[PDB]
Amino acid sequence: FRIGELADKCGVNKETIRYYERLGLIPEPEEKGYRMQQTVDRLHFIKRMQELGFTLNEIDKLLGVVDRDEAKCRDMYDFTILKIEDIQRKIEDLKRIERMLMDLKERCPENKDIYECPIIETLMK
Amino acid sequence: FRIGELADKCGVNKETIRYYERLGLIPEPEKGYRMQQTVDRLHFIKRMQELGFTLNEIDKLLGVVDRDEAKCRDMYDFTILKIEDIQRKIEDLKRIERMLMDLKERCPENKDIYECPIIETLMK
Ligand SMILES: [Hg+2]
Ligand SMILES: [Hg+2]
Repeated sequence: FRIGELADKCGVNKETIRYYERLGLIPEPEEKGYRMQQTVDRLHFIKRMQELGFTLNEIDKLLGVVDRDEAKCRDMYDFTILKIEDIQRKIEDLKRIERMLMDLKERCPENKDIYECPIIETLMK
Repeated sequence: FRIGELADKCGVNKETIRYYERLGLIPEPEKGYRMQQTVDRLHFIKRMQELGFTLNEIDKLLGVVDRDEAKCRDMYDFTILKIEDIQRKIEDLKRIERMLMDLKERCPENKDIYECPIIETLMK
């Protein structure tokens, strides 16, 4: 149904890497070529998974599994849980950085109009 | 004094972009290629990036701190800004996490099936 300049209606710029990577299907040759609906859907799915924090690699694996299995709902459920747990790990890492920044900033004296900043000194060593 | 890929003892591969972008200094010797206060500054830049400052942020920051009398005050302020930036990111991540929790709540008790409500929801 669509031509790829169209179908970039999924909010993706004209993307050969996706089918180059097997994620997206190959288009079919119409009046010669060249057109891509279930691909529209697969591309929505992929775009949103990426907005949900799945890497392209993860999406590659996931799609292989769901495509080849009988219980697709179960697969997808499982991967979504693994994703929740991944996001939680990222969150914790950011919290660890926040805490570091906090300790750094708490190093500063009452009078901060000085050349010597314990933050800079600390990060310099 | 130090040299070259020895300055890559800061854990950064040989980096022209920094000096091109004016972040780092650089000298002529016998004719090295020398570069010590640069060692400190490059440590500083590296660790700021490990703490979530972007290159652009570091660019600005270094401009301000290099030109000001109260450097500590500046660095303190910028650090507060960074903490708050990190906090926004954390909250964005919590929104995504909850989105995923809701998605997974859509799936039926018996999941051995072709139809997945998660996939269907993300498709529309
Ligand atoms: Hg499901
Ligand atoms: Hg300070």
